[PDB]
Amino acid sequence: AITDILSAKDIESALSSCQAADSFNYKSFFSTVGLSSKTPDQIKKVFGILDQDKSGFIEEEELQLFLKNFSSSARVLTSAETKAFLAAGDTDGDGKIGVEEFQSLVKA
Repeated sequence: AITDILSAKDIESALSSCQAADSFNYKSFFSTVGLSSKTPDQIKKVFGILDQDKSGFIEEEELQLFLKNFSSSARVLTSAETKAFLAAGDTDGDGKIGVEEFQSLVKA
């Protein structure tokens, strides 16, 4: 379950909230989904729900499904979402993201 950590009223309110240059204001950061505003421990628990089968790491292949953990309409990431996420998360890896490299991005 993800509700135990995130909020059903914050997740959907954060999806189409930071998709603009004026949409992500000081207020948008306060009403964020919560992940980016969570403690260094629960975040990793939120990344274990993205992986396909938690084989260890999440390559660009399974990264294109990042829009599946939040929304159920967005097919898969594109030439901007997966890049701005992978190149932003993958820090202690190589062509993929795990846990230590995940929370290091959410907290940002």
